[PDB]
Amino acid sequence: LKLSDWFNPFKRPEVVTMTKWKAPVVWEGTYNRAVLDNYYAKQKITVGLTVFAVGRYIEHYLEEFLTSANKHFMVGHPVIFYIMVDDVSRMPLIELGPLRSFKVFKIKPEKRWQDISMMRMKTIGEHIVAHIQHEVDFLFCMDVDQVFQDKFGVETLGESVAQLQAWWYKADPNDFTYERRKESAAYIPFGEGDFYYHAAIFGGTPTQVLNITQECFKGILKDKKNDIEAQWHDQSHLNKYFLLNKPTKILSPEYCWDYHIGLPADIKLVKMSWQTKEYNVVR
Ligand SMILES: O=c1ccn([C@@H]2O[C@H](COP(=O)(O)OP(=O)(O)O[C@H]3O[C@H](CO)[C@H](O)[C@H](O)[C@H]3O)[C@@H](O)[C@H]2O)c(=O)[nH]1
Ligand SMILES: [Mn+2]
Ligand SMILES: [Mn+2]
Repeated sequence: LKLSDWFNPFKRPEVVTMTKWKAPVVWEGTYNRAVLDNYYAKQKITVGLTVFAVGRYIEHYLEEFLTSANKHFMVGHPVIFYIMVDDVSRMPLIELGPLRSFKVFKIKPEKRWQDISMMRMKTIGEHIVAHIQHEVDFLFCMDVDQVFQDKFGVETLGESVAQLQAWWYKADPNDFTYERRKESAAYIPFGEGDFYYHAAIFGGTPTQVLNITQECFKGILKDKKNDIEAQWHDQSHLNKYFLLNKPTKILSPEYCWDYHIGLPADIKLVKMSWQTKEYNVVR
């Protein structure tokens, strides 16, 4: 498969469509999903999707996330949803459609929400080694407080996939909220950086995602050891990781949009949107 076989950057001249290391940035209008569905279907791929719901997030977001995923995620290809919750008795079983199935695991609820978010890196890694590596060809790891709004398909697959954070995609690197303290493993010096990635969505082959999570958790552990916590937790470490190990594909903010921003000309068709945000329950 050649990049030119399914990707035409000339359809979106007003946004960044190719990185300096030749990785494509996928925006609505640049991909030929029909070509990709055929190619991947012929290889009979299976895609995994992990999602964590702890505490109030279960009743507030899990059902909406799973229902929408079942409807819009990798339609036409086998998908396995890996659900991690602290209380399985509340795991909202919904009806899944053709080619979708699931596997639920009960996890420990971390006291601090910051740790609930960060420990995912450890847990995902353990699961990739234990079984996911044998079950799927590609894997995505996502925040639960989001909803699929339209088709999120095979055009998003790749060795290592990153998401452009909706609020900073047009900002210059020196303005990114990377971790700036040299004392943290997530430290990124001013004068460095390609894009500001969103930890709400990342993926790739099981091998690559294993390295992403393992390296991120190592930094998370190193920081705890030195009594320091990155301001943006796992997102900060993920950004450090992606700086050192460039993603082979990046998804535009259309794949992870926050309507609080509005709806600028660049956002042509939203595939997934941030949930309200909260402000009351959840935590
Ligand atoms: O009480 C909680 C808290 C967190 N989470 C899990 O952790 C994820 C990330 O936390 P939030 O959604 O609450 O936080 P943000 O929206 O701020 O997330 C952003 O910041 C985080 C660190 O602050 C991570 O980097 C995350 O991937 C990124 O999208 C949630 O989707 C959820 O799956 C829970 O289940 N229950
Ligand atoms: Mn979130
Ligand atoms: Mn918002």
